[PDB]
Amino acid sequence: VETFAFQAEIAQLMSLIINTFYSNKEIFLRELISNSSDALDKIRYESLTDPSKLDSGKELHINLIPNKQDRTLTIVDTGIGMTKADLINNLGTIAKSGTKAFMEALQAGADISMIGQFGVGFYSAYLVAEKVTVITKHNDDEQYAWESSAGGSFTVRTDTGEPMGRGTKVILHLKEDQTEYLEERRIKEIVKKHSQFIGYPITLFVE
Ligand SMILES: Oc1cc(O)c(-c2ccnn2-c2ccccc2Cl)cc1CCc1ccccn1
Repeated sequence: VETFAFQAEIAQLMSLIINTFYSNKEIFLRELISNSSDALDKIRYESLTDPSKLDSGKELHINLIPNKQDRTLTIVDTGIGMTKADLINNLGTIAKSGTKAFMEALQAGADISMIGQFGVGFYSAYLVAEKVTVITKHNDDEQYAWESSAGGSFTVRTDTGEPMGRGTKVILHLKEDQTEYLEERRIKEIVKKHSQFIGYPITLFVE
């Protein structure tokens, strides 16, 4: 297991998301589904010129998996996935500029719901989760697990769990008072409200 420090700006963003009083928490789901849709667009585009890029799985979809026993909500996609360099370097490099622009917009009067317009929508997961585990597999790299409970650090390890083929799985270890996001009617409501026109099948699993 390797432990990394978040850049000061991203740690500041995470503390802002965790500490700010903001009731409209449900937008986290739209942000994660939007990320999945973008990663699926990327592999679809690449497969147009190289069909072998789909040897790791032809199906392009998103699954929403609630688990009341584990108190987790998992967002699974079969998108392009992320390499180790994405998890350690590339996400952070992109997030620094996005965070700065988002911070400036917030001071000017914008609200947390607009986070996605700054390319840092993933961190809205901390509105509802105490810990987030991200399992990912890119065609050019091994399967990895990124994890953070915030507090200024994240970990990266090789994942020896069930191999996924290709894509990204975001596991939200929900806060005790945010279990409404495990309810079927609540998730259906949020998907219909914010993610009605996503160009990939969204399957909401039942418990
Ligand atoms: O929820 C996700 C789902 C995904 O499929 C992917 C993904 C795979 C390949 N590209 N891509 C992508 C899609 C849209 C926007 C950015 C990206 Cl990198 C990424 C994230 C969030 C990743 C994340 C983890 C920790 C800290 C910050 N960010």
